[PDB]
Amino acid sequence: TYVSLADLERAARDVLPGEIFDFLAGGSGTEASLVANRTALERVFVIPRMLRDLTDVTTEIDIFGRRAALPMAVAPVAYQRLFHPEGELAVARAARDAGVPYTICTLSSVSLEEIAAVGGRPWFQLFWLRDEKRSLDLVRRAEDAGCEAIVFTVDVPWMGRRLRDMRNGFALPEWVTAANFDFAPATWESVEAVRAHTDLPVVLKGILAVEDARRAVDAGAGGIVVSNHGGRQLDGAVPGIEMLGEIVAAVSGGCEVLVDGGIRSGGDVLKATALGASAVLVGRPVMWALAAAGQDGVRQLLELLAEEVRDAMGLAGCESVGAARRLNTKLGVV
Amino acid sequence: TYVSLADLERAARDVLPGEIFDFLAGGSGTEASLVANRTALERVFVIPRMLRDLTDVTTEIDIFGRRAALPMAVAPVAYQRLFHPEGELAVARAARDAGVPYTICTLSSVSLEEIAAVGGRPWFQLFWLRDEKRSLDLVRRAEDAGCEAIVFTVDVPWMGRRLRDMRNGFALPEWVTAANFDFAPATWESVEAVRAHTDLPVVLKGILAVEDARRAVDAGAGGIVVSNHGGRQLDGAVPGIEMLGEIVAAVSGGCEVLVDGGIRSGGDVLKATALGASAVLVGRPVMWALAAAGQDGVRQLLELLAEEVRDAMGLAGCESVGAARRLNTKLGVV
Amino acid sequence: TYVSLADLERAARDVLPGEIFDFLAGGSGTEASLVANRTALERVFVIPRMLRDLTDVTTEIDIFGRRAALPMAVAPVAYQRLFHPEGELAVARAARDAGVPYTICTLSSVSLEEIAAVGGRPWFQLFWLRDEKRSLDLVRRAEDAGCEAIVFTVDVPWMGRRLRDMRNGFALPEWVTAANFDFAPATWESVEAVRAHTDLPVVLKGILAVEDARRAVDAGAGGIVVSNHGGRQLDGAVPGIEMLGEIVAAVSGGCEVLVDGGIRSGGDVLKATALGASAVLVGRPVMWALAAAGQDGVRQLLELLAEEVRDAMGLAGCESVGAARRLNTKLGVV
Amino acid sequence: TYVSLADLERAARDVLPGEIFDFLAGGSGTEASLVANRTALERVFVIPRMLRDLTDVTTEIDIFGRRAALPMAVAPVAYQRLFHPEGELAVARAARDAGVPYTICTLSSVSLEEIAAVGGRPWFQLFWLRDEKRSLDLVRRAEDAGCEAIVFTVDVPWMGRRLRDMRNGFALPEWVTAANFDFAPATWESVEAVRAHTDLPVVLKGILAVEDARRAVDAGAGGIVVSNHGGRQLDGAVPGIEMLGEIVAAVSGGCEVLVDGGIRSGGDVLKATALGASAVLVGRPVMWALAAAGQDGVRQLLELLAEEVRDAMGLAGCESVGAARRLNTKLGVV
Ligand SMILES: Cc1cc2nc3c(=O)[nH]c(=O)nc-3n(C[C@H](O)[C@H](O)[C@H](O)COP(=O)(O)O)c2cc1C
Ligand SMILES: Cc1cc2nc3c(=O)[nH]c(=O)nc-3n(C[C@H](O)[C@H](O)[C@H](O)COP(=O)(O)O)c2cc1C
Ligand SMILES: Cc1cc2nc3c(=O)[nH]c(=O)nc-3n(C[C@H](O)[C@H](O)[C@H](O)COP(=O)(O)O)c2cc1C
Ligand SMILES: Cc1cc2nc3c(=O)[nH]c(=O)nc-3n(C[C@H](O)[C@H](O)[C@H](O)COP(=O)(O)O)c2cc1C
Ligand SMILES: O=C(O)C(=O)c1ccccc1
Ligand SMILES: O=C(O)C(=O)c1ccccc1
Ligand SMILES: O=C(O)C(=O)c1ccccc1
Ligand SMILES: O=C(O)C(=O)c1ccccc1
Ligand SMILES: O=C(O)C(=O)c1ccccc1
Ligand SMILES: O=C(O)C(=O)c1ccccc1
Ligand SMILES: O=C(O)C(=O)c1ccccc1
Ligand SMILES: O=C(O)C(=O)c1ccccc1
Repeated sequence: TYVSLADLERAARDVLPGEIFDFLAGGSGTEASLVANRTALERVFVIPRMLRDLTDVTTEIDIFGRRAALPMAVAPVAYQRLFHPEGELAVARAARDAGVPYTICTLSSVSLEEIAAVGGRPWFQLFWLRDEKRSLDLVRRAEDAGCEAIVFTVDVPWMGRRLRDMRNGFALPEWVTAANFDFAPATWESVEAVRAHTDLPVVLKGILAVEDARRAVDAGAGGIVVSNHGGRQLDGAVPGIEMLGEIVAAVSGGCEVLVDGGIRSGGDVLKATALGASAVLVGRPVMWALAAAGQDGVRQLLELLAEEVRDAMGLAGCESVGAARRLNTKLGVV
Repeated sequence: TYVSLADLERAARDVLPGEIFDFLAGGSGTEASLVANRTALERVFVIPRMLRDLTDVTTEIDIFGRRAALPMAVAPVAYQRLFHPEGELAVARAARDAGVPYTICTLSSVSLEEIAAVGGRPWFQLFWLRDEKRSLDLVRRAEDAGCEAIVFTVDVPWMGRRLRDMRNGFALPEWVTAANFDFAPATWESVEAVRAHTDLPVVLKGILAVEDARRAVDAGAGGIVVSNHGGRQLDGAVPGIEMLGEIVAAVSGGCEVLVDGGIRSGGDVLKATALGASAVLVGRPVMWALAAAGQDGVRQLLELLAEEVRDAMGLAGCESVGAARRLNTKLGVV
Repeated sequence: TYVSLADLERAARDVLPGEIFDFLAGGSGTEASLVANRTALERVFVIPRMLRDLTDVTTEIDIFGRRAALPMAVAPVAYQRLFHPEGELAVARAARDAGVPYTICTLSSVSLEEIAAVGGRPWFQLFWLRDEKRSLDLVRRAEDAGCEAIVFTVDVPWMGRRLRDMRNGFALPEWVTAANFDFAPATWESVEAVRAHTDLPVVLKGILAVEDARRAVDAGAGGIVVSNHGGRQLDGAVPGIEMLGEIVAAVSGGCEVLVDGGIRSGGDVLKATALGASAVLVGRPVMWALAAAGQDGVRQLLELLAEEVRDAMGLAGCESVGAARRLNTKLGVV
Repeated sequence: TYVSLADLERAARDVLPGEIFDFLAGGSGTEASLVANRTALERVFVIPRMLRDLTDVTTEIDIFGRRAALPMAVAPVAYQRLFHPEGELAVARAARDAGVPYTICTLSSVSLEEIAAVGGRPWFQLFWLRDEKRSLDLVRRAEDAGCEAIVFTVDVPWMGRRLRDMRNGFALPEWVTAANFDFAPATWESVEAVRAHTDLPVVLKGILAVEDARRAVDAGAGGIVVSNHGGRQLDGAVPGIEMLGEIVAAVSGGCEVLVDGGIRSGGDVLKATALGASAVLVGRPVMWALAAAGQDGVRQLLELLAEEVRDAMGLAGCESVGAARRLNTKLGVV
């Protein structure tokens, strides 16, 4: 029995080898951006509304042509077999059963076709490959397998400096591989190549500048994820939650605006929604649940988040996620 | 001998079973809103006035047609027999003797008629029941028993997620019951039903949004309590003290504006007054005093608060609570 | 050898009985205003100027018709025999020798005439007595003894709630008495009575509201001390340093504007000057020095402060205190 | 193997005598300005750009007529033989090999001619001497030896009060001397004398006021270093990083604007650049590396900083330092 996401972190910390826990937990550099993701959420307070009709409270949203049970998707996290032997299959099954989109990674430890076969209308996260032709072939594989959106990660020209991994001498165990294989930096030209190659919605993950959000809309993106990559890329990058309101105003409904980084409760989902997010991604907590108890762990996490989201929405007077987006917020201290 | 409200918390902590102390102390979720109630008060500084006539300093106010000895009432707190065998009767007797209004709860552990028989011109807190007819019958009981105001709690469509209570497996002992009995979410329609059923002032407790405060006035409320329910309802709800000034400006004398959450001294009462509150509610400290020493404990607490309020008002140059409302404040750090 | 004021606090803490140290160190209530005096100074940063002529750096000021060696006076502190057997005489001698004004207290433990006989052109602090006639007789005594200013304390209608003193059961030892004797709250009428009774400058100590500063000028005050009484009066009163800039702007050279509360270095004196203060008062540190080493201790403290003030002024490009008043500041964090 | 600058501080702390470590680490007074240099950087967050061309990322700049490999120079630090027997020669050799300017000190423990003979196009830091003639002779020596800029330190009319050094009784060992010899306060007249005596760019180090930055341009300075001297001069001086943006706007390209104080990573270099700095100086970390491992230590530090700067720039979408200067920032908390 878990009553908060923090219960799952404690359980994952028990079970995982230290170096693997550090791979999961860590950020780049001094971990300033990692810590700031939490600090930034903790400073946001919601102004709830009272006395509204709550006879049909629903946490559902429509996004990228699909109904989702919550305004949430599982974030792309590479190499999930590091955390449990069933890896991506356990997580994708739990996500499917919960009605939550699952993001299949370019660096998945089980092939994208196997994970897509689980069902649940999955998304696919793209890292740009050595050339256009191979990148587009990977997009086409994902589309052929029934993925419903391409989440193009745009904040990784290369991987950040993860000092925990350097100090630990961390490397993949021989039994964990990039199962989609037997990279070069993305540009706006890469985005255009992807957009022309698929009719699936293209979602740019890792946008923080307002003008990059605008340009994403102009480039034909169906969504963006406002994100500092969980503090794993540029150390000192602003948290996504701190740019979200400005970005939502700037795109002016031109694309879906998601956010990630440090979402650890249904209350945090509500804060994100109140700042204007269409939905959130959740990364580390899903992996804690996977490490702790496999598929059943992830199921319990998603059930817990669903109850927390419903609870927060109703206490704030919101019968729908749209209503939650119209909530006001106030910044506080600590 | 107690010289601060904090002396009473230490005494209550000694005597109470852990699970009962946690029921009393706790908040919802991560307890962010619970902590913020204190943080928010600690950031407020008063700009005192000097050299004013203090020859007849009075802490009295007129509210809901009654003189009160202090700008304070005892907050509604369910199930007071959890804290002392005399429960609500001990607290109501001490409040009566101090000239402070006592709020009788829907979930009182002694019947509202018994508590009202104590005297002291009590108020009645309403939770909306399964239907209109039963809710209105409860209002009529309170009115028939001589209650002078209906404090309609509007922030509890359901009870929040209290993780201390979940972790402790807390439940009422068999010897504590809801003595008014042998609930459904409130709406603005419920408010209207209550307003039409009684000539008593209706006070909406748990308002945080400015437009909800305005709407409360438009709905015929005689007062509101600006409140996040002591951090026990929405985790991440703004503290009432942070919304109070804006709300006072918006209602523009159209109803009484009370505040609660974290009031722990006469100095805090002064801060609330200087931000525009008509009066405060005090919850947890009253229960600490009850746990520590029964009726006499509550008497000592109210005597201590009375002396602190008088002290703070005079040091700030205020011969009346009205003068205290005209004090200016300045936000500081930590 | 002491190299900071903090060295003196450690020495005083060694020697003094605990209850006496607490009488000296403590504030009212939760000590929020006591702590805030320090916090507020620590948030202020100076923008120093470079490359100015420093060939005749002087820390002198003219104030209330007298040259002072530093922009500083010893604050009124009652009952100095609590800290050392020579009490006020030791402090007044050291102040005289340093060229710093000494404020003789109404509640001095040596008679005001004895302390004035030390020399050094002293000031006299007044508490308003039971009636006008006795109050004015005390003012006349001070004037007859050669005091040069009347520092009328206006923030003590009564003494604040000092919880350390209550918890310790603190009372004066039989060997410490109010030597000026064998009180009622001051008002603006009291100020006028004093102003009409003496041609000495009347200085109102304990002003925090801007309109009280204006009114002080209109009332014929020669100065004010912007002060929360070292956090010993209203708990939650804003620090003087936080009101100082606004007050200086409002009085627009109409009277001298001093500040006190938490001045613990020459750097802090510079901050106060840069915010517009004419001079500061220093309280607790003078008593630490007295406790630690009597007259010689106070001499060493004043020599240390003189060197720190000279150092700070020159490093900031200021050849005079007037130049220091023209420095700009910037608020920072922690 | 060092993966952060903090690894080098730990190593230096191991090896150095305590009093020498304190000479290096310490600041003046309470060390408020020392701590604030770090706090101020930690509050700055970068808004990175995505999807830009990074096929030729370069960290090079042109400054004072020379290409530098990074937007960084080694700060002037007196008496480097305190930290390692090779002192300035070890540091200058490593700087030369890394393509980073090295600032030769007036108070170098090896003669300026010997250090200049190392090569690498060095700068020379000037303290104003007892008269104009001797000061100008020192400038001429530096110029004759091939120094390329005169870094005139303008924040040291005298040295600040370093309480660690006072408490330790610190003095130079007999084997460390001011090798350029067998001082008076600088003014704007001194600056003019230097400017007329050399065609080398004159760089004023220790500017914090906006009008001093303007005046520096008007005086013919080729650059300024916005700096509080690592918190070693005025205790309470604003950090340079907090004045940098305002100063950059005010000089409006009229001179190079460098900053120092607390730069401890390539991420911090990026923050400085994004606030408008042309380049940074790095002081203490270079000495940590020197203490830890001599010339090879300094080489490793500069290689580490080069990799961190390249990493941060690319992750932020900047192919050049000019692009980094066009990044936006956002202030956060803690
Ligand atoms: C171990 C780990 C691996 C990750 N791998 C990827 C990846 O392959 N692609 C990607 O776009 N994001 C990746 N992310 C970033 C997440 O998608 C997400 O942005 C971040 O974890 C969200 O923050 P949260 O973990 O605080 O919920 C990874 C994060 C972690 C912790
Ligand atoms: C144990 C407990 C029970 C409570 N029960 C009720 C209730 O039945 N109805 C209600 O409107 N508020 C209830 N409250 C909220 C209080 O009325 C009040 O809003 C809150 O406690 C004020 O904060 P304070 O405790 O910080 O003074 C309760 C609070 C506590 C701590
Ligand atoms: C032990 C003690 C006694 C004091 N007595 C008096 C007094 O008799 N009259 C008065 O105007 N202020 C009195 N003060 C206040 C000081 O004059 C001054 O406002 C305060 O101490 C300044 O702060 P500092 O102690 O932080 O320097 C007293 C302060 C202390 C600590
Ligand atoms: C031990 C030490 C000696 C210094 N000596 C000088 C000096 O002789 N001349 C000068 O202009 N600055 C001097 N500085 C200041 C540095 O040039 C620089 O402004 C400061 O150290 C930059 O901060 P950082 O150490 O945080 O990188 C010295 C600093 C230290 C720590
Ligand atoms: O994307 C990531 O943050 C990440 O940690 C990673 C590192 C190496 C391979 C794949 C993902
Ligand atoms: O940093 C890298 O080289 C790396 O492994 C990578 C991973 C994913 C996308 C781009 C680069
Ligand atoms: O109102 C409350 O906060 C509360 O704690 C409660 C919980 C259960 C029943 C009654 C009150
Ligand atoms: O959460 C509940 O179901 C509950 O017990 C309750 C209590 C008071 C009012 C409304 C609901
Ligand atoms: O003025 C004071 O703060 C003070 O502490 C005091 C208390 C009693 C008598 C005199 C002064
Ligand atoms: O609080 C008091 O009664 C008190 O002792 C006093 C002391 C000085 C001035 C006014 C009152
Ligand atoms: O410039 C300095 O900060 C410094 O520490 C110093 C002190 C004495 C001599 C030379 C430099
Ligand atoms: O403070 C001093 O006297 C000192 O040593 C010095 C050092 C360098 C420049 C100016 C003064």
